[PDB]
Amino acid sequence: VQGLTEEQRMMIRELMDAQMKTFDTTFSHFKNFRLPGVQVRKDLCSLKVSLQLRGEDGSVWNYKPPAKEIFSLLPHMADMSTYMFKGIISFAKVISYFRDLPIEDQISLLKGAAFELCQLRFNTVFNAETGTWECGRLSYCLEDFQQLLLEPMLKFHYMLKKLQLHEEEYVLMQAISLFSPDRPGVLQHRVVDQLQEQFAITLKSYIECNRPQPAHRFLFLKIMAMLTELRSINAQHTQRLLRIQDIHPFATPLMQELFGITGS
Ligand SMILES: CCCOCCN(C(=O)CCl)c1c(CC)cccc1CC
Repeated sequence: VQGLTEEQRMMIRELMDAQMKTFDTTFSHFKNFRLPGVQVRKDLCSLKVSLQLRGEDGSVWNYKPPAKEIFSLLPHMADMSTYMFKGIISFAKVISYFRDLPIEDQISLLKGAAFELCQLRFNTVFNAETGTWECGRLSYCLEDFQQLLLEPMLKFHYMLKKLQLHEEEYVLMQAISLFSPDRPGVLQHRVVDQLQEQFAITLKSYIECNRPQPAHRFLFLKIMAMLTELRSINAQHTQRLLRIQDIHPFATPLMQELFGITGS
């Protein structure tokens, strides 16, 4: 199924192939991470998360948080973030359009979008019926209403999930986010921008060709608005993270590079 030009079909295929090669959807290789042991507030969410690890032998470990000092959870969160960031970096470097950019713009684009592409991937393993991100043998369950939807990042995941996007549309959202001409430090602003417009046109065109239903009217514009919201959620989270890092260091080396922390 198409309706697109051959160059548009190639673009989707190139993105789908990079996603296939760099997204471990069963989180098989996320191993030996840390776990909670046996203006700091006021800017953090009131959302609590419970953790579940299914054992290879069928046993289950379950973690419930106190019922809110979440410092015990940060090293684990830093390790999962780092694992997702590694996937995102591998995603970008397999795309020809990305490789073709100057090294400095690659770093600048990855610094801008790594959070955003990570969330887009986490949305594909989110279960909106049970409030759970299902990451292989690892589950993150939301702790007990619609008061949960007032945390903007949770609302993003629920709203994005309700759109019932195809694999192809998730991977085009990832490309539009990554090829953002107005990220800090971008030099080839015009090249990145024309790439972005092509990915966007392909998405608009894909939607027009393969989603005739009345429920998918304005779907392209809905997706664009969620990408705008994701970008704003990105700035909010970066600043929450740098505040905590200033009181309680937790960012991995890789997170430090992405957030421009230098070690001094
Ligand atoms: C430094 C922790 C940020 O976590 C808040 C953002 N988030 C989610 O909403 C789940 Cl998609 C998420 C979680 C919480 C389950 C764990 C690992 C990775 C991430 C994304 C990077």
